Amino acid sequence: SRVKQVLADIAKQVDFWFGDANLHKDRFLREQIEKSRDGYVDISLLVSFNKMKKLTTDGKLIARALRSSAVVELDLEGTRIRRKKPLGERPKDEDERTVYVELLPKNVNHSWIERVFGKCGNVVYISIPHYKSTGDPKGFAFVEFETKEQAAKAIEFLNNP
RNA sequence: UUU
Repeated sequence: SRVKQVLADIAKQVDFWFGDANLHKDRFLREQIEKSRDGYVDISLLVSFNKMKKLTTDGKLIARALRSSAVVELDLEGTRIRRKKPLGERPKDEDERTVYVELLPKNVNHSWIERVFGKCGNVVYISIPHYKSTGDPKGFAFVEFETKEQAAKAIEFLNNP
């Protein structure tokens, strides 16, 4: 079903925005959870994000998508989401798992990098840096992989065609 | 702002 997939895609993005890797990088969301201290950010906040906007504007639907989720739980009324497992120390191994890659224009987005790099391991985080002042792509990307073993399977593709 |  088309709904089946929309529901699967809300859950894959929210299981990301709260997922270890993204939480360690982006500060804004990390500011929201700490600046409440009870955990729990409103699903209101999530509807305001550009990647959520593309899927749904209804929050009750988001609550449905997160019933089955390893991370992120809801509490009494399907209005707020907390991590469900606490976030601690930022992993020092990060650098050994991340991979520098020089890309072809124009910015080629997350959808092209996930495609080519999924072939050698579960892609945890992608970073396409843009210059402050002018939102211009710096020509590169940073692809984090879970397992330093998957990381090498990509620097192997650095030598292959 | 994959806030």
